[PDB]
Amino acid sequence: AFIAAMKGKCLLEVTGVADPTGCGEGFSYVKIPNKDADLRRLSLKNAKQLLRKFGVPEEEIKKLSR
DNA sequence: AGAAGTCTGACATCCTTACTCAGCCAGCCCCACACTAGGCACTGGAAGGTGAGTCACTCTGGTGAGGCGATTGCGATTGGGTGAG
Repeated sequence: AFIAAMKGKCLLEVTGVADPTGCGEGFSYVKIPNKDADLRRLSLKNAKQLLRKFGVPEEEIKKLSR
């Protein structure tokens, strides 16, 4: 698994059971493959006011991307 | 004492009624178009509302690719049997 990952054949799940620590420290070398109706009726403006009400940050409110 | 501006007083004409019978107009009555100006109606234009179509986004379905994974095939190793010394 590790030598195949070094050639770029495949990837390795770095968290797994092959982990020699048994905790989150250390890697595991085993192969993984490399491979609304009423919401549309919010009619942008009221959805903007709803995002203001929930506490969504002003950047997302500002974008104005319906 | 001489002129002046009225002033009662003593006449002088053409109103009346009036025929009459002329020939021609002026002044009213009773309307004829006739006519002007604006009320009513019609037409046109503008505005507003509704309906339809299009655009964008999201969801669902279909197709493709992968995917891992089992199954099959091949190769290698081990064991057993037979033959030879």
